[PDB]
Amino acid sequence: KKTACVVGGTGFVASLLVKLLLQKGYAVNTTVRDPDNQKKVSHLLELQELGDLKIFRADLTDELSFEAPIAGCDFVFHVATPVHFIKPAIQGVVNVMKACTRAKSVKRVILTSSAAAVTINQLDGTGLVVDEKNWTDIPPTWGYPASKTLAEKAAWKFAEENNIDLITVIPTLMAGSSLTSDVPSSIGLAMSLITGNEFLINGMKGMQMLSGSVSIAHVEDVCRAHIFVAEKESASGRYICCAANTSVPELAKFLSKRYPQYKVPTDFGDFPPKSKLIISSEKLVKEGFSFKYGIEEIYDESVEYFKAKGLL
Ligand SMILES: [Cl-]
Repeated sequence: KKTACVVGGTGFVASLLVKLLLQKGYAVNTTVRDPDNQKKVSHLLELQELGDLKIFRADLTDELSFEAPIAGCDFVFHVATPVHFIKPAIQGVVNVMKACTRAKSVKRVILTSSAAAVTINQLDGTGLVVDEKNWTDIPPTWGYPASKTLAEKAAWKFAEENNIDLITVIPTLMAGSSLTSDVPSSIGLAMSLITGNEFLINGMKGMQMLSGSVSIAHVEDVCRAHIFVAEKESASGRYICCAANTSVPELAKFLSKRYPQYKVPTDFGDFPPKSKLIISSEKLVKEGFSFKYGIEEIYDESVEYFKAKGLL
């Protein structure tokens, strides 16, 4: 039986990964900052039924915290840029990876890092000063998916210097459903054209602009891609993971028609109807990975998830 460590198992990407590794027959160790917070870890507890799951207290600042959950594991998965519901992240990454240098069992470290995820978190912010023209004439920084965060740049140099086999996976706007109690922000952004939430619609516009694109994947495709590049020995480097590319206005038309039951706005004025960028997942697809979910499917599950959360 093989063992994998997933850091920060209460996250959106990380909890689903734990689940999928359990179903694939891995034993899984996961770390949470405080396991006694029973509301926070409830979904992890539920995963114990699926198999050999062990939950360790560990802290990203610490770096002696990681020796125990990582002991005996073949793979260590860490999400650097988790989705909400910089110097900390850089430091977490080096710290997990330092621990990994001492654990001779570790075959590969798999890091989740997206400059887009940082922008997505910031786009759904607080204290935004809104006026009469602000709300149309659209703080968040640039989130081009192909850009390397400093966290990521750190990992590659550390890996280069310490003979660690590192792979990075680069997701963009993730939707579908979550195992977490709170709704991840990414799903809110994605589902804004359906809820009609103008604030998060403005978010999606901001993303087209600051990310150069409106690209999307089901979180479950993103998690399977992590397991795939872990297991496939000749895999290397970085892997962008997204299923579909679009623009907000092109997307809104698509969803208008697929979901006539909902008041989907289609008139965007002179807002750019083509994005500057198309984000390609061809490298991942050529390694042998197939996406199980297309845009139709990403939205159905998200809709059903939003219903059950009483948001539709
Ligand atoms: Cl996440």
